[PDB]
Amino acid sequence: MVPMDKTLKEFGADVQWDDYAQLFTLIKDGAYVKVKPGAQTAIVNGQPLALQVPVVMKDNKAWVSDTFINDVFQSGLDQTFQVEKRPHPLNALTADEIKQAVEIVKASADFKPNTRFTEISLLPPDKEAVWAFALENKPVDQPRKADVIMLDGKHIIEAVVDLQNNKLLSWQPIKDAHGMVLLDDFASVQNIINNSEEFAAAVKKRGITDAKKVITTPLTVGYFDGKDGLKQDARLLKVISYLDVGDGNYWAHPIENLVAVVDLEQKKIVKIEEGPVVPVPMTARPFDGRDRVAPAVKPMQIIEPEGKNYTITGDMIHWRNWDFHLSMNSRVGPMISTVTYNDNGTKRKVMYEGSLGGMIVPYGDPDIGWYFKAYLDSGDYGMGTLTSPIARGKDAPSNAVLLNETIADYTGVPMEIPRAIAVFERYAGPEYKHQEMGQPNVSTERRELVVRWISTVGNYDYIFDWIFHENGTIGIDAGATGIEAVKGVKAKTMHDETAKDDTRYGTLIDHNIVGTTHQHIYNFRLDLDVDGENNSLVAMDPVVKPNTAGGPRTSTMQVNQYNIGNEQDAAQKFDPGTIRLLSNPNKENRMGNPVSYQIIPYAGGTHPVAKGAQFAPDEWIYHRLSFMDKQLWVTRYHPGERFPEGKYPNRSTHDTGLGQYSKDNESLDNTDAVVWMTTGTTHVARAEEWPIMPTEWVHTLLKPWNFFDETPTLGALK
Amino acid sequence: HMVPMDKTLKEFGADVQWDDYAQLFTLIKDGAYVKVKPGAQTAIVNGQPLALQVPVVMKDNKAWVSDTFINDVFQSGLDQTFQVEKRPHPLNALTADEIKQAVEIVKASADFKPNTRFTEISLLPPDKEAVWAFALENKPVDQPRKADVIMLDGKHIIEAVVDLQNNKLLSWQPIKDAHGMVLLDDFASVQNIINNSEEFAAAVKKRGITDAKKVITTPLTVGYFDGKDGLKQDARLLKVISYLDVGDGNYWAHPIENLVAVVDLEQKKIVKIEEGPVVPVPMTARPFDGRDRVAPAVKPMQIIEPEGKNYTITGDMIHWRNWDFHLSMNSRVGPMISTVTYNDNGTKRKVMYEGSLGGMIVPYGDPDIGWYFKAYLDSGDYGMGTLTSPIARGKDAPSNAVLLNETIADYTGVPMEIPRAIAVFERYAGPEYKHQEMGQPNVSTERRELVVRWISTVGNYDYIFDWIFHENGTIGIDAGATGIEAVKGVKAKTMHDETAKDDTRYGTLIDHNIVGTTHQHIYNFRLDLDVDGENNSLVAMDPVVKPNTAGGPRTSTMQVNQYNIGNEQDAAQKFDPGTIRLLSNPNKENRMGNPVSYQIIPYAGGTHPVAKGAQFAPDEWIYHRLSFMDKQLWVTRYHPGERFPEGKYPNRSTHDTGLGQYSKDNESLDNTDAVVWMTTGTTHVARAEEWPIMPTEWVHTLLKPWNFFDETPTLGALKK
Ligand SMILES: O=CCc1ccccc1
Ligand SMILES: O=CCc1ccccc1
Ligand SMILES: [NH3+]CCc1ccccc1
Ligand SMILES: [Ca+2]
Ligand SMILES: [Ca+2]
Ligand SMILES: [Ca+2]
Ligand SMILES: [Ca+2]
Ligand SMILES: [Cu+2]
Ligand SMILES: [Cu+2]
Repeated sequence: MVPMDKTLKEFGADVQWDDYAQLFTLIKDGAYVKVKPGAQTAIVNGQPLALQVPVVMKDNKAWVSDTFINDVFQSGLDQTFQVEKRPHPLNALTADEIKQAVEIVKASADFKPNTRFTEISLLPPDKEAVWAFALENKPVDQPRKADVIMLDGKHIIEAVVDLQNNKLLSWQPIKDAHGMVLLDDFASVQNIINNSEEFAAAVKKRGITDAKKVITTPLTVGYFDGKDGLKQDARLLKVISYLDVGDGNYWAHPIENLVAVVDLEQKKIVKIEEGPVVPVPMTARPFDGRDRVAPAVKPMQIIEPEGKNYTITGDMIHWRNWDFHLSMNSRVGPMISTVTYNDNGTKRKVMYEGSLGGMIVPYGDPDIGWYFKAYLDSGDYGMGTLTSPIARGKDAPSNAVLLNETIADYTGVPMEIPRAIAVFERYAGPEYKHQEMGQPNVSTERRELVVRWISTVGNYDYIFDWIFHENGTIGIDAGATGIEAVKGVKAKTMHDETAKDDTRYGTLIDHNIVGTTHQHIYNFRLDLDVDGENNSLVAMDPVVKPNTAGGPRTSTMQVNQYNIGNEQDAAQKFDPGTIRLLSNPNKENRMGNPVSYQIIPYAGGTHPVAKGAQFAPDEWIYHRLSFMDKQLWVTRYHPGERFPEGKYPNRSTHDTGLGQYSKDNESLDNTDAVVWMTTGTTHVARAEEWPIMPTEWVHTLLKPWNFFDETPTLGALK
Repeated sequence: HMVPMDKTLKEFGADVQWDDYAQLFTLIKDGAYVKVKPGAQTAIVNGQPLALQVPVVMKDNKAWVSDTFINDVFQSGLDQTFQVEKRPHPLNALTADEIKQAVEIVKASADFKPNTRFTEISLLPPDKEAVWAFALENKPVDQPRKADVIMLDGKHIIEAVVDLQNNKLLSWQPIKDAHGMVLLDDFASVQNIINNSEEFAAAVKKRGITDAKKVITTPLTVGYFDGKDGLKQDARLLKVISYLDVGDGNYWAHPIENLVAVVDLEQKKIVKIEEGPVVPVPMTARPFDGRDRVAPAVKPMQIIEPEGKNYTITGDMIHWRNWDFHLSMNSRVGPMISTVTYNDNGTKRKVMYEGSLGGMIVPYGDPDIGWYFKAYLDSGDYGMGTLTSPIARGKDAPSNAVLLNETIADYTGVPMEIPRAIAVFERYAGPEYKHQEMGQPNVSTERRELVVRWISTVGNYDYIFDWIFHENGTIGIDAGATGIEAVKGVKAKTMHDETAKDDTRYGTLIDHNIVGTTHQHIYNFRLDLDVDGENNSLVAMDPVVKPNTAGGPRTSTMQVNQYNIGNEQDAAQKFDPGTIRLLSNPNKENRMGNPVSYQIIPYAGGTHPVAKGAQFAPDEWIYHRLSFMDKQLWVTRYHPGERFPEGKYPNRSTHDTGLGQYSKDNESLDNTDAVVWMTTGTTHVARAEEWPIMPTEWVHTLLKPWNFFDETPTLGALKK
């Protein structure tokens, strides 16, 4: 025997004891168990299970078999997870493949000693073959291959390896490309600053008595055509510092106007920029509750005693009429693939691949410590790598299923991220309703399947939800929380002398602290295949036109419809008052309308909206990142175009992302299109967001438009 | 004696769950979460033991309970959700008795008439200051309980005021040129007049209908057209749009297009019949109740609170965490949220004195005879409070909701109790905040929102309104729309038919011979916010990109243009979601010296395309009569008599007697009592996914505290 509570909690299961019913309720992900002390059977998701050894009470402490967890949880009565006998072609590289790929490039004579790995991912099989596997069970007759991007010092080398045949296919150095920031670069920066006599001197000057309490942050320096005095060939990082005061929150203690420039290869500071000295805000501002007592709250549980409505086979998720594949990438995180909607027996294509494209958090302060601050969290730091394990019951509801995902770290060693993604179903008000006067009411509840992922890069914590509605709609929400990057200022209140100058580029949220204004810009890459590969982009602008039919009305509500045939015209601002459809000119619904999906880049948000990039068109960040200034983009499908900010955005000199992908202005008529949605916010801070910011959300939507012939949720006809 | 447990508990409205393994019943009803085992001496109510007079008895697999079981258990007191109000709140809606008292008082007047109906019998609002003194200082309102009694004498409106405290009439004032709203009996009146109309039966017959008894009519207001509609302004009229009953339970899918009868109510006769081209009635059965559908298997999902709720309902007042507010029901606009305060570490701070739906409009864009006049002001012309749709437990609201009953007066002055009129429920809404510092213990707290939901159905539309109190001080207000669309009968079956192009010029072909005529949904909310006091000022904050003048590589910087909006005229405006608009209190600042304020966001998102304004040329009468349709933000000086965006008597109104009127004198909005009005709409272009029934579509608005607090509002009580 072994202690229950002790064993079960080590297993991660939740244990509830009801003294009135003499019943134990055990819960973990998809398993919902009920067992009574002394009973010869138990219940798993509503199904009876015979027990070898009943649960026994010993001194008011329950005890169970050392084989209990296995017999009960691995019984088979929990059908949430099913075995995958035939591995899906888009499955992420396994630990063995990650290690095989690293062995292949290490065997090459060109592999240098301290080489690191910026990314080790699956090389995308051809789209057609993948769809054939998902729709026809047809085997992908092409060897699994992996892209292996290496960083040798500061040099990028792209290699391709054949995993099935275990051989190196190509090794290509990438000229003038800088590598993203890697984990070890964080320590270097701190250690380099620590051993800097000059930096220590510069710090002493600014009031810091003990330099060993100085916390550094590794920041990309961008590109300024030399105006920032930085060598374009040197792998650099700028260091903004803070003072650790023991409140567990060094972000509340900026050392303003002090910027160090570090050369990662020479391993030393190559420039110290000093501005006006500003006393360091010292007041303790912890955010972890160490100085708080939470109010008592009555318990709330969301339960599915019979198990979940979804099934997870390997990485394939099935739920209602939806079927899709969920995989992980170290750079962009979750990838939703081969998405189909089972329309009354027939699976129709919706989206081949969808995922975060890229994002950026640029600032609007010109001072020495802020002008270069423009963060590309996924591109320059790797959001998948920095995935934050979900806090069960808090980051996601209590009826959620938490998945572990595996990627490779910067040294090429497999890394398993526990609770990397959350999958959960939720009530979302009534699906539809009609209370005809004096008649029996008609209502059905709405259910949404949410896939949630949280990544934390430095001070921002980002939340992404991929929401599947029963009626065919797909939502993509992005939430932002965490700690704001603040500027140290002399003003304590708005009544102080410097208050006006101190708050020119941001709100005074605390004494001597200003939350510098900035933007949050998310871009989503959506390779939609509306009921097929070949589609077209159609615009429908609701307009007011003069009445020509006669009668009292002087005007009417009509629609201005027209096709958008090329990439340049597809790159546009989005009017939430207009309609934009990706149609399939080859298929129609029962009424003769082209089956389509309505694209809505902006469906709402809790922070002010970013209409475009808050930068003059002559700013370098603006020139480098075109995707910031347009909410909608549509390009021709290409396997190597997956990032809005380009493949190598670190200190880039020009737009290699969506600016490059659409440069050509190719035809978008009846062909394989890829939609990119850009949605952002302009963040002007307030006191309510300090020391920690309450989650703010933005919403996007993809709605079926005449894709079906009627309300998709009425159900199948008898 | 005893009675069957299931049958009885269902009748009672409780969810009954039987667990065969545990030999345990789980009973849920509002704030009561009960557990009882057959043959047990006690039951459990919200985690507390209750001794039963008669234990549950199991007989031949059937449970039986005492005829007192329901009262003993559900009214035991172990469910503390509801508490008795010891001192009646001054804003409490009129009781059944008061309603009856007010009616007896006006019937005591020598002028009262037999056919006299009541459009609205509602509490006459005490002075704002006294009510606030009661809510904050607990000072008694020594002003007499009065009630407004708006009557309809034939077609004439009469406003009377009765003194309930002294049982006496205070005033009786006729209102000239004012038309009364549509009343319940007008519906029956119209259907009856059409049935007795020899001509209409003839008009219908020639349009392919054989049995005129299967014709369903609908009462629509005619609006105002300076006479172009050839309708006498003085008469009380209504236009009739007809449908054929095919037996599928959905007559809306069987329009009799191009046939409109004008009915004169007091005259009880059809005074005009407009006829257009004959169009075959779409006949195909299109039921929406599932009679012809297969019921897909779905596993159970329950949201439970086994120890009771975190909120308390004393009388009509709701207490939840830091929030305190009063909730009442009005027959015209529905739910009214009053005296809303937020407890800031012991001190109750004012937020909103009174908030509610202002009014709404759903105007169409088709010029033809059966549509050109169609523009519904559901609350104003129909009374949404009166047409409240009882909440369907577990479907219209989550299983962990508490359902409230509300009482109003019907058109004959008789007390009316609406069951499950409003739903109150707490809900998980993701993490309140979160920060995972690398290599450190994670920090997260869950977010909880208290939702107050009301649903009203007027004809074919079903509208849902949620008042969302976030624990961090934010207040959300969402509007959801669902129901059945008003379609136009056309000849085309597909877009390939010859008439398709012309048939779809004003709407999408969503079904064979059926077009979903384009239209808008324009909601307006009257929010009398008193940000930490009555005297406030409206402030604008426009984020802007300005040239860099501080040196360095940057050519531009992100700054803010801040200015005050000193008058009502300048406050009436379009809303750019890229800017910031605040209702500040120039007399109070937070710890950093900033004016305590609330950010007003009329547009925070939606699932349908957003209505940028009224889809009408500036020379249309509806546009003229109803100016609130074109601006998303309005701010006026507080006035107890100004409560509707469309005006107090919108039925056939000739000019704007609402927000156009309330702001016509362009008064000062500097450091005075302000009233915020948010207008938010959608332009609805139909699609097949919305027929035969439309999936709920939503629009979101938001009110966020801006420097109202000194730090993250949910950090918790300071330990030192
Ligand atoms: O998120 C922005 C860049 C960054 C990375 C790591 C620590 C602090 C800041
Ligand atoms: O809801 C708007 C006007 C109406 C009322 C009753 C039936 C149909 C339409
Ligand atoms: N060749 C696939 C990678 C691999 C390596 C070792 C064991 C299993 C799988
Ligand atoms: Ca595509
Ligand atoms: Ca291209
Ligand atoms: Ca005024
Ligand atoms: Ca006010
Ligand atoms: Cu921000
Ligand atoms: Cu509509």
